[PDB]
Amino acid sequence: FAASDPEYVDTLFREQLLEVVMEGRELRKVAREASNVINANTRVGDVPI
Amino acid sequence: FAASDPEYVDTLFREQLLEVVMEGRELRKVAREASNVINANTRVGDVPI
Ligand SMILES: [Mg+2]
Ligand SMILES: [Mg+2]
Repeated sequence: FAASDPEYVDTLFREQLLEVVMEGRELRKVAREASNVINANTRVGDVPI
Repeated sequence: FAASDPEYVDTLFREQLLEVVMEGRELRKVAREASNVINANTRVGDVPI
């Protein structure tokens, strides 16, 4: 009509894109504190009971 | 196939045994506290009442 943003929104500037990317859902990670951790030397093995 | 651990599990290494053997259920030990204990001088004896 006059020059206005809604008309020229891709022609005379680009929309701002915020430089920070916003995180998704973050799961609770507890196994390493909540159990005994065996760093095994082999992929298969046994523990004596 | 091409050399993979699931075909040579007892051919090119042994499976790990964990050196820690792991306990069965332990029962609750209380009788020596929960009772008057007589260290007897004889196998058979009497307490007077
Ligand atoms: Mg086994
Ligand atoms: Mg008697």
